[PDB]
Amino acid sequence: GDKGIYRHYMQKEIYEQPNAIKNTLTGRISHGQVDLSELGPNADELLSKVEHIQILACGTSYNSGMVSRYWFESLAGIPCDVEIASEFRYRKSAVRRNSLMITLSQSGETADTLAGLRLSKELGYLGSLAICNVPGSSLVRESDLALMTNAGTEIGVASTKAFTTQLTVLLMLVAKLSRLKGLDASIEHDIVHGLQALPSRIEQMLSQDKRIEALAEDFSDKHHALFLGRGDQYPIALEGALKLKEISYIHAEAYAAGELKHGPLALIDADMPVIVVAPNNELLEKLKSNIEEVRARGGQLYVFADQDAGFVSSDNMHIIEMPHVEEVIAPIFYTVPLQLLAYHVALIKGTDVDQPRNLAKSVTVE
Amino acid sequence: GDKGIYRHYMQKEIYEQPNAIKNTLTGRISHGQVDLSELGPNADELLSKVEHIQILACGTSYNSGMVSRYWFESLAGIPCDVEIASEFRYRKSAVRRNSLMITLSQSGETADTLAGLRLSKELGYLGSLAICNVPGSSLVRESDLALMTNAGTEIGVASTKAFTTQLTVLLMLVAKLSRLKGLDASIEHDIVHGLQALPSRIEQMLSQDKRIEALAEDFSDKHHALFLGRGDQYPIALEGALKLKEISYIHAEAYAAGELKHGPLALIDADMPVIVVAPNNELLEKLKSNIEEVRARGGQLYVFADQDAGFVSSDNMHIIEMPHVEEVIAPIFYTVPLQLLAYHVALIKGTDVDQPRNLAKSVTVE
Ligand SMILES: O=P(O)(O)OC[C@H]1O[C@H](O)[C@H](O)[C@@H](O)[C@@H]1O
Ligand SMILES: O=P(O)(O)OC[C@H]1O[C@H](O)[C@H](O)[C@@H](O)[C@@H]1O
Repeated sequence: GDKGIYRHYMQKEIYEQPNAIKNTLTGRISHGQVDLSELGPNADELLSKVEHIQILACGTSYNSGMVSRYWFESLAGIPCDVEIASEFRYRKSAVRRNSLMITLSQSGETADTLAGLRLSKELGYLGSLAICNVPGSSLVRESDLALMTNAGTEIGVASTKAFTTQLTVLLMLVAKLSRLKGLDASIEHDIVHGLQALPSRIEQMLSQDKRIEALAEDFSDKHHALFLGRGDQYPIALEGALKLKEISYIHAEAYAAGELKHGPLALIDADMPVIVVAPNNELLEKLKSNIEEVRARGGQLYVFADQDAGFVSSDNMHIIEMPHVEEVIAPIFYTVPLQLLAYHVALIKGTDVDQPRNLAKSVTVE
Repeated sequence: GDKGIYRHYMQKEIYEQPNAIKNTLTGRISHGQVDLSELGPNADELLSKVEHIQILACGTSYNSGMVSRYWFESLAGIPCDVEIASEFRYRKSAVRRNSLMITLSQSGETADTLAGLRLSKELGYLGSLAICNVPGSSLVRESDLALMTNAGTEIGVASTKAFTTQLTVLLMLVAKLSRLKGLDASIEHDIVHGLQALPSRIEQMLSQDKRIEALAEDFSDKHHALFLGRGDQYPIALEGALKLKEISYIHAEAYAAGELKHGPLALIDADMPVIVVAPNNELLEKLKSNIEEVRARGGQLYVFADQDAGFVSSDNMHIIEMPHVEEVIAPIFYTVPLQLLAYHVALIKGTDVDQPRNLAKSVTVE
């Protein structure tokens, strides 16, 4: 509700991430294990029956659900599908056996999300779980179960702490289910350690702010941007492109890194910088070769990478080294630099960061 | 292998669609019912067991698989998932019970697609079915079952007839399965009638070519484009944006129509025309209201719609009326105008239509 020393609520909300994550973790971690005994006593009975997870959401909330799909399939071994809420509500879907329905929403009032929830009641889902940041909102009220993110009020029109806290809460849910399915307890312990390290990995990332401010200068006069990512980082490229669209009004688009050659490579020139989010060596090798093909048009590659990968900048390949981080929380960590990049580009251009043109905090009407 | 009267192979391949579809239909339609007795005798046993379908593909082939997902869930009631081949092959996925693996590929040699196929062998899929246009290619050779599209050789680097014939073949597969699951035989009959009408609906669409040529003039000097679609037409918006990227080098991006307000609306101006693919009245109402919000920046909406919807152009809303078509084949029909739009924009700009910069017919190497 107040900015304090910050210039914008969105800036304040980015900087509040360490603390918002600490608050979402509070009480759910008990003895190196996840404690979701707030869902009620019957909770475990339901969760244990789940054979499929369906997530519905819109905007930035869809981006978090997409990250979580990688986590649910690889860590808890449970099949997961994520769908844009507006798409789900207008089509005839095939219901999955013992499917749990999860809705993600900062506001809990998004019309298409609520609509998908309700429709789901008539379709045979085992039950519904709402992950939301606003207590007692419609989605919270009509869902069977609810896990609040507890990030505090988010005023900026573009979501920041609500996204990182949603990813934290989904990661807790992945841990709990890996357990109920009786998977190696190592899986839950790695997640819990990663989560315990999270708040200071982010304070660690906030300290590179001046380096991101400097990079923003290179993007401030561009009209296009391409964000690339593979696996759990693909959705982070999605959120990064969305943030550049939202507050800087640059036509930034995200693409799966393996698809660069199937289309977008023909577009790359000096006016369309390419950003890659945490690639491994094998992926970097491929992308370096692709950017070489567009060197005559001035294509440049900007790479956010772990210092430990030992990558070196070249003339059209710029490594932006980042502190090493635990693999499980990497997608949450790499979001921060992309939130700050969009914020600094907006500050240079002087655009309305807290109320970007034509956008709204929650679309509560159809 | 030869152009004849055509200026480019891609033009020739677009015009060949009626005939390529006739050839893919030949022998698979017997008595108002689909005849897939080429898959072998055991075929029906397998297909009958399928409880889930997983599709893998890259580029334009992913766009067709995405259309088919709407069809499989709503018409045959079977759960379907479509994934970019490069993403599937680098992650740990949760295998689904009695999942059938389908790969889509014009060339049958795409490295990431082949890789996903092979990995799938080690993962517990009930079996594999390849939909491909090149007989005896790797994907064909290593798959359990195979349905050839029979569109003939495709030389243009960007796919046209291979896409429309893949959609035809998937629609035949949806019919066959609605039957094996014992669903109303109406479903198969509607599909078969739609398919029988298809070849001349397309010859019908090819006759509007001069109207598309005229529309291309409005796009020829633009640097961005936004393509919108809902449901089975969303993937058609994906292919339309991909074609503008591929041969005209315009930064065209596709978006689910319901997500316009969640981001991209802040970008719209005179340099970013918005195209909507076959909206219904309720969707048009919403989009008209959104474009009104960006009228001061010159946002324009171009709508490809059925003449029968009775929509009327306004100052910033241009209806491009199209002949009425059967609902089931609508996604295939609406692809044609978008292929021709990209082609005419490329002809005006004088870009290398058959060999667009930095692109290749099949990416056979990693
Ligand atoms: O997360 P929800 O409250 O459901 O809202 C979904 C989306 O709505 C609006 O578009 C906001 O500007 C976005 O930040 C948000 O992601
Ligand atoms: O369909 P495939 O042969 O698997 O190829 C997938 C993609 O590869 C290349 O990028 C072609 O230029 C595209 O037209 C095609 O969709």
